[PDB]
Amino acid sequence: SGLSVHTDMASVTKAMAAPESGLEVRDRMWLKITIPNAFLGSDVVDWLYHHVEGFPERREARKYASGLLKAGLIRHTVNKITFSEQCYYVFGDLS
Amino acid sequence: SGLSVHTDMASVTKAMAAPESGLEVRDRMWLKITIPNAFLGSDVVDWLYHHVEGFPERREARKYASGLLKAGLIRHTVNKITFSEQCYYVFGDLS
Amino acid sequence: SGLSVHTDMASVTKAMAAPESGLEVRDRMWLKITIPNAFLGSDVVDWLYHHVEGFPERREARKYASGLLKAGLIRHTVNKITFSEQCYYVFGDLS
Amino acid sequence: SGLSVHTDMASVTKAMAAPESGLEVRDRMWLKITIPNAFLGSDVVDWLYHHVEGFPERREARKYASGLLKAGLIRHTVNKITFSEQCYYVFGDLS
Repeated sequence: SGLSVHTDMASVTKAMAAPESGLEVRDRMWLKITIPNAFLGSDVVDWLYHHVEGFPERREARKYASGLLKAGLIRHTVNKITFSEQCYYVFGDLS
Repeated sequence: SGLSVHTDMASVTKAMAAPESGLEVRDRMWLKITIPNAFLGSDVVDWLYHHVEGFPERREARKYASGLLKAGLIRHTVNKITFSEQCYYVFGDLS
Repeated sequence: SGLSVHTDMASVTKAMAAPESGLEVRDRMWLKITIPNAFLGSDVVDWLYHHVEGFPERREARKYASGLLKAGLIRHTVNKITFSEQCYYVFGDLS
Repeated sequence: SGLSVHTDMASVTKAMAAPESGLEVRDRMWLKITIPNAFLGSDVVDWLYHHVEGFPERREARKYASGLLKAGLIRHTVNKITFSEQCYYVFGDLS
């Protein structure tokens, strides 16, 4: 019992920050952003496979989604060249 | 049915964009960022409750954590005011 | 001087990471996200002041904007409470 | 003068949201994230060009930085394969 409510706050925080303190530490985090009308890449692939005739298997639906990205019909919410099923997308200008 | 691999891409996309198309759309996104030594507010509360003497129940370790936030000993990864156990934090300057 | 294209990469990097190396390091990052139809709080205030009759000075159009935020007519792109003219917003549901 | 402080708030907001309302609208936004010890790709290239002997011009310094990324000695804060001078980075595990 070396720390208590009477120890100065700064010292308790440097204790918590030390290697092997026991504090569960992360090198990743997730942030929520409010964006109207965003969608997952996997959901797009699902929609195509179920509603567009002529895909022999789900693989070809992924290739078609990647085509939509290339053409600017859908857009990455943060700019990467590669289509990925875990990233989020929005529609392009469809006017 | 109405759409195939022969339909033009722009029209397939405008069908996917229409109301009631069945595409899962949401007003939010989740973004993964690499940030070394970040931690959940709930993991700060748990650490305090188990390593610092004099909290009669867990509620009191949450109030202490808020106090660390106010003092700048820990910092929100996106400037907010209220301490929340579901958000991610980093250490402030301790030197 | 001490480092060249013949030095091992890991050692060059540890030198760059040392205190007083001269590398510009900061406690913040800026991230660019594609989000259709977003807008600055200052541009909402300006719009209101110029298009809506009965604001004796600009301060009163800022208070009206806060009122839109409270009602959910506009939304913060990252859930905060306070209206700020330097942040970005989107439209809520209006139907 | 068709809108005023006496018009219902919802209607003023749908006015502001209409095409050609005059409201300045964005398809991009910038978010600030607090991350200890982050740095710009361009700053890294500068540091190398000025402190590591054997670069005939700044171009070769960019190629070397891209090598550090590939080797995991520096890391992207959001995961892309390409090194870019406008993105932000953090150090890898240098233990």
